[PDB]
Amino acid sequence: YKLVCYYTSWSQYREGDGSCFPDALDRFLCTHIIYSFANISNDHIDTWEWNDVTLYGMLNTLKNRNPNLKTLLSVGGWNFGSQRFSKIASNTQSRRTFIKSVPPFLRTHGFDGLDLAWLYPGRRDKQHFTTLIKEMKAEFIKEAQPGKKQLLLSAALSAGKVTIDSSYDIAKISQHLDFISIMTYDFHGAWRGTTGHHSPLFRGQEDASPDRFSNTDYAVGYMLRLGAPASKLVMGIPTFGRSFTLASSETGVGAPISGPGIPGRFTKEAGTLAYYEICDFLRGATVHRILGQQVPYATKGNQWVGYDDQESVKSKVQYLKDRQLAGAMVWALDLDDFQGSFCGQDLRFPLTNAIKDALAAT
Amino acid sequence: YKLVCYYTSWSQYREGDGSCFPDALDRFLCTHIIYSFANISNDHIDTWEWNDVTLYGMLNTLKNRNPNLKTLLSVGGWNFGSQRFSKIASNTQSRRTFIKSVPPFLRTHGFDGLDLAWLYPGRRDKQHFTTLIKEMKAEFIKEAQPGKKQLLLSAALSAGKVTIDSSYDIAKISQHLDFISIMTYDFHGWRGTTGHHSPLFRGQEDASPDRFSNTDYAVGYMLRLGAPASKLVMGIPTFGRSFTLASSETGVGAPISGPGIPGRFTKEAGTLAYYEICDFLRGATVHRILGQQVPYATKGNQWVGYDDQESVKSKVQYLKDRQLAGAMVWALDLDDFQGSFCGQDLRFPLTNAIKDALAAT
Ligand SMILES: *[C@@H]1O[C@H](CO)[C@@H](O[C@@H]2O[C@H](CO)[C@@H](O)[C@H](O)[C@H]2NC(C)=O)[C@H](O)[C@H]1NC(C)=O
Ligand SMILES: *[C@@H]1O[C@H](CO)[C@@H](O[C@@H]2O[C@H](CO)[C@@H](O)[C@H](O)[C@H]2NC(C)=O)[C@H](O)[C@H]1NC(C)=O
Ligand SMILES: Clc1ccc(C[C@H]2CCCN2C2CCN(c3ccccn3)CC2)cc1
Ligand SMILES: Clc1ccc(C[C@H]2CCCN2C2CCN(c3ccccn3)CC2)cc1
Ligand SMILES: [Cl-]
Repeated sequence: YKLVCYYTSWSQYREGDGSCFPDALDRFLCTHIIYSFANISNDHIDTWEWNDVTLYGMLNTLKNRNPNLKTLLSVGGWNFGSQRFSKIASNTQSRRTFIKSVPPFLRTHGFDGLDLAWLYPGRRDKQHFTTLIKEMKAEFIKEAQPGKKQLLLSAALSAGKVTIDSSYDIAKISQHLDFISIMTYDFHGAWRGTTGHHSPLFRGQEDASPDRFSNTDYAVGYMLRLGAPASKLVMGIPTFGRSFTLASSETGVGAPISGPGIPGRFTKEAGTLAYYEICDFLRGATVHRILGQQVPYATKGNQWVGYDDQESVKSKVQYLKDRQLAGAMVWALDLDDFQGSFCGQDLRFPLTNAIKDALAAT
Repeated sequence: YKLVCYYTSWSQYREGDGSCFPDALDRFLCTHIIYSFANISNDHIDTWEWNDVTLYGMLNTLKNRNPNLKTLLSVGGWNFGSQRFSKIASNTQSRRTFIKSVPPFLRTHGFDGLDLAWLYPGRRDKQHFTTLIKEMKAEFIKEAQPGKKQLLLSAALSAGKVTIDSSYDIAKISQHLDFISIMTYDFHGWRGTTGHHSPLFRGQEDASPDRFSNTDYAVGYMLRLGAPASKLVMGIPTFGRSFTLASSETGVGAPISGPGIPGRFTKEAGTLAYYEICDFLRGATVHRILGQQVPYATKGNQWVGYDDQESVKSKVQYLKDRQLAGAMVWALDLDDFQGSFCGQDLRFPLTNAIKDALAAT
């Protein structure tokens, strides 16, 4: 089973124990670690952070004691110009030079492959996307033609029905990508102005949601339906939760909200919490397991957060193995309790270790 | 059969032949004409346009030479803060004041009843809605007790399953409403694609985003939920919803970049009055959607779904099969009231089609 785990470069900047560097990662924990994100410097694959070239090294020396560990470089992101991905994907010369430039970069900095993180291609850029991947795979074979171990190519694809419809030719692109990663989180299935879980496994209660689309189960099934082979499907499990400030006093799913949750001390972004911040939050909080969705939320005062714990990630890995998917994708390593200092037991990476155990178990 | 027809006061302001006043309304066309909309101010029902009293009189004059015609005043609309209506309905004092104020107002200005057009009650408002409808119906009963012709009470209810589930207690409120007008248009059925806003049936199954975005599902659902057929009036639009096409695909589900170009008179992107559509049909190609029994028109990069005489004949046939109370029309001023744009100088071609289709056997 594949275990694809993202590391974010900007996570190096968090205060105190929140600071995460590629040397703090377990080299046996994941099968695939994806550095995010690499930039586009006018049609060339460039670096993003000043010390990227350094952290690249910091990550890839983890391959010294583990050979089967494979690393990829994610180009794109969401704070990256989407139009600055389109205008570079629609001109033939631009695509040519970028594709030619990717393999020398990946070899210079010791990456095993490339991960496409375009969030998100429009309708006007759907077809181009396809051909992009088609050519991006092609050159790779050429680069590996002189008896070299060929580079990997992956794409992180949206899990919302509208976006998959408007941007992906899943059937065609599934033959050229080594694996696809379904971002089965950040769902917005809650009633307007009400609490809801951003990563439910199933729909759960029928009349407590507008659509049966905003959940992991439907997204995985739809992906399979549109031609993606399960052998190349990696299901995303979040090591973060989405939070709200309760407006009235109710605290169940569908309770009114006055806005996003209070920011975490380290991640500092309203409406989100890292799992270790959640473990802090759990002190004095009440945990409820949403019956139909197989995932927990925690409430405490006027705060409400939907997240994943060891139990729920075990359930998600079970759903994965049933569907005979390729494995699990984790966003992201630096959001798990990587230091082990928040969720007790002095144990590092509790969520990702639960995922790996559940994958290896029988 | 009831024929409920809405007149909108703001149509008085449209340019040229689009200007529509109540004296342009055929006094024999409909069985009920509802004036839209009335305001709520200081928890009293009140006028909205500066000349509402005059226009009330122009409308209620049509009863002199036609005693059988009834008129109602519609309170609400979509430019009325549902926040406000919620405050009035939940606050007991505001609610009682509004209720007490309605009958003297309707009597003073010559109306036969009230139409409730709260668009829309929230989840938290559903029960409030019921209470309102109940107590209002009681007040009328009290005001009419000494041998008076009781005021009517009606409501315009969404045809959207989600809205119906969160907002209305159909079985309770249909006990007190004299009729329910179900707004079977403006249907939201896949993003970025053309689609008919008032299809009769679901049509081709794999071309439908869902099962509930059509007239037939809404009618059957509100029947299922306890609304009697004898109290159900089915909405038929004299307008079309328009899109601007992104490609050479012109069928149902073709990609779009946004709402259609505004009409010359109605000046609202994504909508077109029926007489505007008649102007648009000149040089256009019309396709009847097989499964959905409604037409759409296309020309250049423009695509509009709407109703014509054939489709409203079919919709009337449906509602008669279902033994409903009749048809509701939004709106009189969007039909070709001048008779100039469509047909052969026939006034109200769509509404007259509906009326004749109701009259047949
Ligand atoms: C990522 O690459 C883009 C494209 O080269 C960079 O965007 C440029 O930013 C500079 C400074 O803000 C501007 O003067 C240029 O006009 C931008 N160029 C384009 C094409 O948009 C961006 O600086 C790079 N980001 C990082 C972190 O390296
Ligand atoms: C409908 O009635 C409401 C409620 O009184 C009116 O809202 C007020 O409008 C005045 C005039 O500008 C404002 O100064 C007040 O602040 C508004 N009050 C509230 C509570 O919103 C509204 O103007 C009336 N509309 C019409 C067309 O008569
Ligand atoms: Cl505490 C915290 C935790 C998480 C976030 C960011 C989340 C929430 C908003 C969007 N964001 C997701 C992350 C994964 N997304 C992916 C995944 C894989 C590949 C590419 N993009 C893109 C959107 C901020 C603060
Ligand atoms: Cl040319 C033109 C034609 C029609 C419109 C308005 C349509 C379209 C958007 C919403 N709107 C409907 C009409 C009927 N609606 C009703 C019906 C009955 C009772 C109460 N409200 C409320 C929503 C604008 C311009
Ligand atoms: Cl149902």
